[PDB]
Amino acid sequence: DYIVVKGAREHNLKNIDVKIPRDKFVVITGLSGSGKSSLAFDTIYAEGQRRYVESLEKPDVDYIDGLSPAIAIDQKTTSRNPRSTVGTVTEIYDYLRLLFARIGTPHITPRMFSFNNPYGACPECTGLGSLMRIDPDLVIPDKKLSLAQGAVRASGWNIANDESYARMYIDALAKHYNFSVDTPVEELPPHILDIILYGTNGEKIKIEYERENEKGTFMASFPGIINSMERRYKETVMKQYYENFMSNIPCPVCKGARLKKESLAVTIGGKNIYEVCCLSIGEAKEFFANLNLTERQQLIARQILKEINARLGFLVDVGLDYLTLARAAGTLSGGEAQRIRLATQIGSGLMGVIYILDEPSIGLHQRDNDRLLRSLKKLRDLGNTLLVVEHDEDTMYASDYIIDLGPGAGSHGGQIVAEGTVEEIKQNPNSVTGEYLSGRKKIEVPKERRKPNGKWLEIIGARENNLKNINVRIPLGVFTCITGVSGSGKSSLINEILYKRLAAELNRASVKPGEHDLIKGIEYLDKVIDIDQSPIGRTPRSNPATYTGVFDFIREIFANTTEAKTRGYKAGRFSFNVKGGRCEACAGDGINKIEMHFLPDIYVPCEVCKGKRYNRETLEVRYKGKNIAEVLDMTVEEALEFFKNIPRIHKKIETLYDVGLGYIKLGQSSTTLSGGEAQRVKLATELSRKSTGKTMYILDEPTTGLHMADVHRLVGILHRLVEAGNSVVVIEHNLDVIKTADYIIDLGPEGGSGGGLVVAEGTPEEVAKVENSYTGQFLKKVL
Amino acid sequence: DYIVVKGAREHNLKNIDVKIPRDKFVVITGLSGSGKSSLAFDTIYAEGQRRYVESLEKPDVDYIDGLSPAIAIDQKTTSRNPRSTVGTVTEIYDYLRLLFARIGTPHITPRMFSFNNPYGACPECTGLGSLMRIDPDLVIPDKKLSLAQGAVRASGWNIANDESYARMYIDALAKHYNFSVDTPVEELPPHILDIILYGTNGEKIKIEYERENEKGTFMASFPGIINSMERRYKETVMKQYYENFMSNIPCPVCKGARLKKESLAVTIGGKNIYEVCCLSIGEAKEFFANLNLTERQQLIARQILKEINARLGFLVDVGLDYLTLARAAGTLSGGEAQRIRLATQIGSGLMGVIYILDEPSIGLHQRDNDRLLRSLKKLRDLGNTLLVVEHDEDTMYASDYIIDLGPGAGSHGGQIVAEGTVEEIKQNPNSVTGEYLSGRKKIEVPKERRKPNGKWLEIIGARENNLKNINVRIPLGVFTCITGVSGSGKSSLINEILYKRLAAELNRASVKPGEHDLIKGIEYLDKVIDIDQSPIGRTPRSNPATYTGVFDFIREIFANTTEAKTRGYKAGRFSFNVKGGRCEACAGDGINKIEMHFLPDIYVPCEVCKGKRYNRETLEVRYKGKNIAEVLDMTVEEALEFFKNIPRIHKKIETLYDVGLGYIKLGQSSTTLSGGEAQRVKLATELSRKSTGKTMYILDEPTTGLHMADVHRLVGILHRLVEAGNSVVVIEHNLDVIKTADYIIDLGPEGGSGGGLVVAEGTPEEVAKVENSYTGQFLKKVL
DNA sequence: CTGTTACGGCTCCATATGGAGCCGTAACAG
DNA sequence: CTGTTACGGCTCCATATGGAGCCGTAACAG
Ligand SMILES: Nc1ncnc2c1ncn2[C@@H]1O[C@H](COP(=O)(O)OP(=O)(O)O)[C@@H](O)[C@H]1O
Ligand SMILES: Nc1ncnc2c1ncn2[C@@H]1O[C@H](COP(=O)(O)OP(=O)(O)O)[C@@H](O)[C@H]1O
Ligand SMILES: [Zn+2]
Ligand SMILES: [Zn+2]
Ligand SMILES: [Zn+2]
Ligand SMILES: [Zn+2]
Repeated sequence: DYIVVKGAREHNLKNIDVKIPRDKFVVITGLSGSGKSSLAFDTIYAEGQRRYVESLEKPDVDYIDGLSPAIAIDQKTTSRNPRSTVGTVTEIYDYLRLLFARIGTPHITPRMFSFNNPYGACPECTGLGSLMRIDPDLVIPDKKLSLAQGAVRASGWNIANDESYARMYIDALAKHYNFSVDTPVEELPPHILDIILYGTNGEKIKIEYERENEKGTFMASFPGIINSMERRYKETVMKQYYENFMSNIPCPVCKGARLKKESLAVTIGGKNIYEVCCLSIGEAKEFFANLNLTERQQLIARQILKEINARLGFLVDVGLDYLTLARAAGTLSGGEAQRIRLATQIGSGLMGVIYILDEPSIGLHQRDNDRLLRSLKKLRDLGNTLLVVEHDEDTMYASDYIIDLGPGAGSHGGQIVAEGTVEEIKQNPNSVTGEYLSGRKKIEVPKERRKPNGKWLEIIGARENNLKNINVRIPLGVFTCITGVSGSGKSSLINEILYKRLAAELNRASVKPGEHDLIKGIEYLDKVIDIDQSPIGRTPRSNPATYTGVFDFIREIFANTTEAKTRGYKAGRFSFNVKGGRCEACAGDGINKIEMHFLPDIYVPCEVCKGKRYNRETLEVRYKGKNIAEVLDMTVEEALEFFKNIPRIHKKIETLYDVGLGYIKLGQSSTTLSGGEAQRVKLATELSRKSTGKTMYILDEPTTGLHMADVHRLVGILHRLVEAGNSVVVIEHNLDVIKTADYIIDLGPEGGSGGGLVVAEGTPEEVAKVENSYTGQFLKKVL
Repeated sequence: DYIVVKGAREHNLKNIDVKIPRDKFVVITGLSGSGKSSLAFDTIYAEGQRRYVESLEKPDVDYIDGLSPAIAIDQKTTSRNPRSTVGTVTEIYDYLRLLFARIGTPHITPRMFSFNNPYGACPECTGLGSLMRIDPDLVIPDKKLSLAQGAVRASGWNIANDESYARMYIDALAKHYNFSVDTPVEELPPHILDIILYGTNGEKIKIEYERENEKGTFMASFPGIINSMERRYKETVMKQYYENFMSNIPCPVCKGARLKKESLAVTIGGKNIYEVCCLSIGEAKEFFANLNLTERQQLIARQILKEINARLGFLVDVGLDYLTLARAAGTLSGGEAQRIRLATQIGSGLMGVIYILDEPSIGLHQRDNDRLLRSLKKLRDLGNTLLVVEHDEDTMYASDYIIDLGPGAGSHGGQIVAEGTVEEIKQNPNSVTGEYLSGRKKIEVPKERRKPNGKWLEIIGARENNLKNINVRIPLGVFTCITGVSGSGKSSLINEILYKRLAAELNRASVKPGEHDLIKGIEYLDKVIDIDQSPIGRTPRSNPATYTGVFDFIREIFANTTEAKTRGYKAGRFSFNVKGGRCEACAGDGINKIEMHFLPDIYVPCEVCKGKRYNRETLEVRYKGKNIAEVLDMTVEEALEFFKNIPRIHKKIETLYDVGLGYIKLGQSSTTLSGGEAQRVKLATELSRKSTGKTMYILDEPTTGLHMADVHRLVGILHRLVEAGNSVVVIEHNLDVIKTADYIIDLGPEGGSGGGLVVAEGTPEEVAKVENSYTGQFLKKVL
């Protein structure tokens, strides 16, 4: 009953040997990058998944005894398909179909109650429920411009180059229809434009092909630009491009129900399937509980009503008390999707599986922790084991086994520091997490807080989603934290309104604004910058030294040496993305590709350059006994001491060290960077830039996957940034960040359609005095 | 701790409700087609696999509580890839690589010891170990024939039709090389033929394209027939066609080792990696056990030697004591692959998984049951549960829970007859399996056995595989059973030699014969027929009524009625594969195809014909109150009484009923037929045909997935077939079939390279008197 | 009448070019 | 000297026709 793992050396683990107990609550804690995520995901989950899949990416581990099939729950989601909804994912729609087939009355089979089968799906919308076609205005935004000027901006239909296939198709269509490309689009007859857009509907046409050395003709049909784009979207970066020219509208016949008339006719207690499926989860549970039926109906529907009640109770106990069963699963955030999946797993009944979670209490107010922990304990008691990777102080007190990694990060960290229960790690003298739990070092509350300087941002007519037509004022030049219960609409109010409008007004961005009437004070904000968890770059030619800009200065320093001047090199010669200095064998990528007869291409280190990404001639030049490869393979901590003489590089290196990246090296590929490292890199880049006093910064849950020490360091960095003159607005839930803020805006008083208004606004002391605010009560308790 | 399933209605189950205990040995027993396989595979395994996959084909079941992820072990295998071998599948090659890297001495990393990575794979053969190219003789078997006559018989390169693309390519090549297609291939210059076969190696050539209404020219390169075929095979029915023209040969450099010279240089105790990997499993285990090393080597290699010893012990305990670790996994039978997978799962250490097996004791002699049961019990004790579907009398006595289905088959069967331990089902009066276990009805041994009629089949120079140059004599006109321990070479001796040579001599088949010198007495066998478990047909237009030939007679009977003569129909008008009588809406298929926007095509019953596969005009004709659809939807049991008047149909229907197919209906699609039903259909078809007295029948394990009653019925059918004059040779392991045979040939005395000679031959009484024969000892015990 | 041989018709399965994002470089302004 | 703006070069990701097996049918022989 022990998951014994011996000889674990994946990534930066120093040959650890742990003994995780089975069927007990085990939490893994460590600093950002200490290896807490590697030990779980790269080793244990990978080994379990491989063991199961090979029966029905081997980790670098000697042997693991006692493993079980594992399921990973992470805050990742994709577009998936419009067919899948919340009701389908939660596996409640099937039971609803069974209930409607068994007890529904005409106004009776479970085959026509679903939109996934031809029996009941609406023929007009094919069961999707929203005809997503291509808007003619989006296809040709500039009707005044002629065809030669590039009226058709859609990909795959550009006639800019006469040698392109699209140009040949356009010429063939013009020949068939007796038209001229140079003629203006508006001046062209509407019939010709309609025929070009919608194609010939299979009509036979003559097409002439002209090439550099080949001439001929062939007979075929013209699908049309719109039809070809629709076919490409149906057969499908590309998805986003297709959606950019597509406008979503409800089906004219079914009115978004995505069901046939006969299926919608059957109703239970005066409400059809769509009425039940398009309400709040709490309201639906209340309606189901109060439902009354005859003795025979109760006897024949008990086995379905019990399951429906249990699943709805679990879903509302997880924390989602505002969702709608008809909501499309594509438009779900990471936290909502993760909690939906956790509820589905708790309700399915799977037994004997290792569950590996990724910070379950993400994007969730502190008032719901007492119920999320109960749900997790019920899941554990179902007959499973948990590998919850949690940092919140409220999670450790309700666990059984605590495994703390460290003691540092990167190269320093990786070894198991201390294990045991909460008390043992609390009394352990050499544990950072235990030290913070004991209260030896705590985030001290500020004494004096900044006051607004008379400049305010005004929001008028905020009515997007569930906003109840509220007006808010955000002070400028003072740290601002926007709190609120789950589903209150704060995330919408920020992202879909304020950031979008500011980007449109300042950066000339092209995004759809929110349902906001007017915004006052825009002229006082020179620039707006959004910091997210997305990686800095996807190509291998991007490193935390190139992004920060220190690489250009270091290249200039290398080129200013005596040897470089003697050999007549260039400032940019020592770069791995230009021709002349990089190793020509691998073209500067640093990894060669070898293809086998029946295997995918396997990447191996380059033999000529030995993985240094540079030629021998470039490495010949030495600066203070170090070459370009040695510098690129040196960590920031050593670089701080190495370049103390030159202040231009020293300032940026010190900024990067102060952000908290003193364990990675300047040559790490951007692919290997995680979300936290990317956020820290972006923060360092923003800090390095000169302060203009009119900068707006927006952070969306900055404490995602950060330990308490990382939270303290980020609080210090944010306060230092705010002291420079710029103002930053942060959507936060952690009480540590909230208690050190300057101005707090609270949105409530409940989630979903119940809330959406402003409850309290002002200093934290003022908010703590309001009885009708959970955030105020918690702030009073902390203070 | 109960896998409770309620409301199971998949296939032909009559709403059963069972309670399978957890972590205990559970065996499912029933007649062939009673639903024992459905309840396991279609319901429980499908539900478990779906539940697990949806977390990282919904069964028609209400709800299942307590399920766990399930792994299905079945006697199915594919070509897979040449990379995978027995050593790779068993997951021993990785530990061997680790051992060689850690303790191997030069004559040291685990990266160059594998052929799956560029570090150690042989560059010449790309790590495959056998250069499988296209033989020039196979490409052009008839060099005398000209190009126009069809010299190139390879698919995708035929020039029979001048309008084909291959013909255009051939014409372009002839124009470029100044050659004539009409010229004989032999008379053509060798250089031109070599250039055509191997392509132009990227050389630019001129190609002229001529079509019905399009004329032009283009510049490209000719890949060549051989290169195109090789590329198609690499990028890949099709596999068999590609392998037909490909001859496997060992790599000239590595001599089949598939490793680099440096990797092969390292040796342990005078033997390199290939020497250890190319020996018997028992010999390898003995060599590893006797290996000696220093104290430090023992300390650093204990963790690998222990695992290697344990895995080899498990593999030899399963029953495979003759395999070679270097054997390619493609050339493995169903039983060997299933037992390899079972050994791998027993050794991996997976815990908390439902294991669903498919007759583990398949193709295994009765002497290894006492060890196979021990291995299965060890797997169960590892912390799992088992759903072994077994029929052998030696398996029930070592089980914990017995679930018996029935009481009949098809429509009659499906309900749970009796459950409990072995004693309770034995004392149950209404259980067929319990009745046979108690001994109420048993297969009585014959009193007098047939003697050879002086005609014998002579095998001279049998040396294929492990055969030790033996000569055997098979009597003609008497039932012959070929027994032998696992791996003795009986399967090779039969399939790869006798059947192949007989087919080549009589049916003019084109297969590679075995290593046989000469065969005497071939002229005494007029026809040879092989009966296998393959389905009768794959297309939906094939039924157990069309294959037997009764459908033609029934169509003639329908056309001979008064109404058919009045309306002037045809004899073949009432068929679902011709134009005129079938429902034109679905073109006689009976299922319409509906395609959605983002879903695969979903098959639904045809609306016009309502699933009857016929038009209204055809159904208007009524014969004795029954139409063609009613007849096609009528079971054989009713058809026996219905057509008692006409003897032409009655004979075939009675034969089909006597075979044991009195539960399926004449309209069942061949896709839904299983292996046992296909074998029974083939037996009925062979029995219906007239007896010529010179027919040879070969059966390969006919008792696969048959209950004891089915075994008795098949024994009776085989004896009736033999009494007609024809002789049948059966490879059997079950003692029930063996004890009722007439002539027995025993091959031993061990498996693999140890055996291959003939031990005993003659009547079962004579064989039972030989001390050096396990089959003889078991026959003595039974008798 | 029944079996065999050959042929016709049917269904199923198999086989390079443009856009987005980033890094480097020249020019300009405070 | 430092920040900003515009442009060039590089890498990654996206989009019908023939052969095999079976069923039906005409012709022929015992
Ligand atoms: N695509 C959508 N369609 C309809 N309603 C939506 C959509 N997206 C969000 N909403 C509604 O807007 C609200 C936004 O809440 P949100 O700000 O995401 O809460 P939190 O800040 O806790 O994540 C939700 O209650 C949801 O009901
Ligand atoms: N492709 C092959 N290459 C080398 N040896 C083979 C191959 N196929 C079979 N053999 C050998 O021929 C023997 C045939 O055994 P077989 O009679 O099939 O076993 P069983 O009696 O269990 O059916 C095996 O011992 C095997 O070692
Ligand atoms: Zn519709
Ligand atoms: Zn290189
Ligand atoms: Zn080789
Ligand atoms: Zn039809």
